[PDB]
Amino acid sequence: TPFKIAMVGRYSNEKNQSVLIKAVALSKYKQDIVLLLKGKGPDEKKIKLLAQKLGVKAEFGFVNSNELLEILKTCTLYVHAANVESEAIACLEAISVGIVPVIANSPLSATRQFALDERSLFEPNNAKDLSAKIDWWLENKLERERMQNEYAKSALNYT
Repeated sequence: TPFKIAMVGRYSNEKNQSVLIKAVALSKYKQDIVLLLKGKGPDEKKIKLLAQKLGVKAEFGFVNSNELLEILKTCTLYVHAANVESEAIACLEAISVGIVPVIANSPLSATRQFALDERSLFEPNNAKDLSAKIDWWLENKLERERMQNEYAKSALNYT
């Protein structure tokens, strides 16, 4: 599978892994995407089953601060789907190493500040919008690579 897309964080209603699972189910490139949904929490079984039901490729399990770096090495995109108002440690670490994010434009969520432009934002819970945003990045390797470097620079500034 060529495109790995990560979301790291608690499996919870607040983090909304489900919108990302549905976005991949809706993607023009569904077959070419694997979601790396890393964490622990009350929704673990629900989202495992959702990915199976929808035919979405996903890899679960938990990662500590060290192991996340290894995973990010391999990622094509990072998605922070959270509505509330959530820790975004992994999102900041993703952009720091030069991975383009797509982040929920939650007006309560401070994480949306990391987006450099609208191509890296999606409307909260809007699975079709997230799907379109992901597909655009997958279609645009050259611009994705350019933006990776812009993200690494912006992340440094934030830290």
